[PDB]
Amino acid sequence: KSQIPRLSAINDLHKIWPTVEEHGAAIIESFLSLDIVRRLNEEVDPFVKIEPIPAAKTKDHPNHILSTTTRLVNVLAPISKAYREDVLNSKVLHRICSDAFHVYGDYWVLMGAVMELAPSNPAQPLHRDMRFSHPIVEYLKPDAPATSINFLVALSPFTAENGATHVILGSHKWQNLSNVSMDATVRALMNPGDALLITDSTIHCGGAETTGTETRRLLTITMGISQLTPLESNLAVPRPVIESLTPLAQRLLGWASQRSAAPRDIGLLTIRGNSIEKTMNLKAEQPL
Amino acid sequence: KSQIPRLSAINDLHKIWPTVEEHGAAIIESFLSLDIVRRLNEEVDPFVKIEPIPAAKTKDHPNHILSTTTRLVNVLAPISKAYREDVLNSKVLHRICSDAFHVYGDYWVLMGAVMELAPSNPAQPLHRDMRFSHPIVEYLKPDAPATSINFLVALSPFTAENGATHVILGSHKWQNLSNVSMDATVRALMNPGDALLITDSTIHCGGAETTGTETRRLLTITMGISQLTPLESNLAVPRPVIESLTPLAQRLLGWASQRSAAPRDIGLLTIRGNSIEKTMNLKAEQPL
Ligand SMILES: O=C1N[C@@H](Cc2ccccc2)C(=O)Nc2ccccc21
Ligand SMILES: O=C1N[C@@H](Cc2ccccc2)C(=O)Nc2ccccc21
Ligand SMILES: O=C(O)CCC(=O)C(=O)O
Ligand SMILES: O=C(O)CCC(=O)C(=O)O
Ligand code: NI
Ligand code: NI
Repeated sequence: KSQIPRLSAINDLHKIWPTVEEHGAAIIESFLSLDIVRRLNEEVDPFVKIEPIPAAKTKDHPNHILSTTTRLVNVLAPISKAYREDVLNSKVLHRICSDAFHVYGDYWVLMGAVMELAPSNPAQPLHRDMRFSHPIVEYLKPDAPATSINFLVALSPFTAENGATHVILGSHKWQNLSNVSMDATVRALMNPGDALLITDSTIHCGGAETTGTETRRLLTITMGISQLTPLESNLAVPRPVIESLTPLAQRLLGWASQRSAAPRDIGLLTIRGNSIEKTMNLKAEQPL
Repeated sequence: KSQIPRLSAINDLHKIWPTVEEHGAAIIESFLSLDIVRRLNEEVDPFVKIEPIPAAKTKDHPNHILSTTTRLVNVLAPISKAYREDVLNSKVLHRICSDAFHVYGDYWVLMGAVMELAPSNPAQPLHRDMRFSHPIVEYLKPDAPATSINFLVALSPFTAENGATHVILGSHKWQNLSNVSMDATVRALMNPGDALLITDSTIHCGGAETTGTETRRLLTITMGISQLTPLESNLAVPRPVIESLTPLAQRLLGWASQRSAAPRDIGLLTIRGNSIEKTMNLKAEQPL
C-alpha cells in the first residue's frame, strides 16, 4: 500500500491542495521553520503543564472524547507571539486554504490547539473530525467540497513507536465505512515543523505511544469556511493583542466581518451594511 | 389551490413546527402582541428613516439584492428594548426553534432585521433565503432538516394590494425548480403581530406594492443552528446592554458558548473547556 505523499512547502506549493483533494492527506515538509517551532513550544509550555484533564469537573464544556493522558490548549493568540504572528500569517497555509475554500468564500480558524500526549497514550479510534461539534457536516452531499481541513503540525518527532498519526488514503471519498480498519492505514512519520494535512472526511487517528518514555506534541489548526462556527472563541482576547495583529489574522480569529463566494455576497457578521472593523474602528499592526 | 395554514400562538403551539415541516409555511396569528408591535415600531422608527439605500457607496458590505425602495435595519438589540427583552425571550419562538433544530443542537439569531418597503416597491424575484451568505446550504442533502427558519412578522398590515409575501406551499421539498412561477403562489395576508414562518428551502418573495400610498414594514427573524455563522454581529453592542439580557438572549446574540446535539458534544465558541460566559464573568439581567 502506498505512503502519504510528501511535498515541499517551498517548491511544491501549488501541488499541495490538489494532492489532498486526490488522496485525502499530504505531508508538508518544513511547514513551520525550526525557529517558529522552538518559540511556539517555549510560549505554550507552561499552559500545557497547568491544563487539567479534558473532562475535568471544573469545566462547563468538558471534552469526554480525548484520553486522560491528553492535554489540549486552545485560544493560542493571547499565549503565543509565534502563533499569532508567524502561524496566522503563513503564506503556505493561506495559499492552501484559498485553494481549498474558494468555492465557499472566506475561511477562518475553527480551532488552533496544542495537543500533548503523555507517555503510553493509547491510539484514538479511527474517526472523521467535526462530528462532536458540527452535526451539520454529516448532512452534506458526498461530492460537496471539504468545508474544513486540519493541519496537524509536529512540534516534536512523530515516529511509529511514539504514536505518529494514522490515515487511510482515499477515505475522504468513502461513503460505505465497512472496510474501516487499522489494516488500511499508513503513518505520518514527521520531523518537528512538518505538517500532516487532512480534510474533515479523511479517516484517521492518533497512534499508540508504545515506548513509555516519549511525550509527543502537535499544533492542530482546523481551518474552515467562515460560514461554520468556530469550536473556540477569541471574544475574551484583550483588544491590545487583537490590535497588534494583521487584518488577515484579525479575520481568522473572528474580529472582522466575513464574505461568501456568492456573486452578490451580502456578508457574514456585518453591522447594518458595514464591517466589524469599520464600526469598532479596529486598529491593526499596533505593537504591544 | 390551498391557502397557508393559520395557527394560534396561544392554543396550537405544538402544531406550528409540524405544519411548517409538512407545508413549508404557516401563519402564526398574534405571534407578537399589539403592545410589543407598538413599542418595537416606536423604537426602530428613527433608525429606519436614517438608513441609506441597501447598496450605498458608504458601505463596505453593500446589499446589491434588495431594491432601492427597501430599507433594512439589523443589529436591533441596542436599538429596541422590546426586541431584546420580549422578542428574544418569546416562549412561542423558542418552542418552535427547539422543535425545528433539536437534531442539530443549539440555535441562535442569524439576523433580526426590520425591513420597510416604500410605496410602489416592486415584487422580489421568487427565491430561497441564505444563498447570498451561506453557499454551504446548497450542498446539504435534500432530506437534511432545515438549518434555518425565518419569522416574517408583520409590523403593519400585509394585504394583496400592498405587497403581502408570496409563498409556494410544498416548495421546501422541491429539487427540480422548473415549475417555479407566481402562478403557483399563495399570499400571507396578515394583521400587525402575525408572523409568516418559512424554512430556508421555502420558495417565496415579497409582493408588489400597487397602491402607491402604503408603506409596509416587517420584522424578519432568521433563526438558525449555532453551527452556522450569523449574517450580523453583536460584537459592538455595549456590555451594559448585553448584561441587561437574559442568559438565553445572550446566547442568541453570540455572547455565550453553544452546544451541538452530539451525545458527547465538545461545544462551539469555548475557551479551553470553559464557556464565554464563565471566562468573561458575564452578568445577566442587570437593569440599565
Ligand atoms: O477533541 C477532538 N475530537 C475530534 C474527534 C475525535 C478525537 C478522538 C477520538 C475520536 C474522535 C474532533 O472531531 N475534533 C478535534 C479537533 C482537534 C483537536 C481535538 C478534537
Ligand atoms: O437581503 C436579503 N436577501 C435574501 C434573498 C433575496 C432577497 C430578495 C430577492 C432575492 C433574494 C436572503 O437570502 N436573506 C435575507 C434575509 C432577511 C432579509 C434580507 C435578506
Ligand atoms: O494524535 C494525533 O496525531 C491525531 C489527533 C486527532 O486526530 C484529534 O485529536 O482529533
Ligand atoms: O418582503 C417580504 O415580505 C419578503 C422579504 C424577503 O423574502 C427577503 O427580503 O428575504
Ligand atoms: Ni482527528
Ligand atoms: Ni426571502
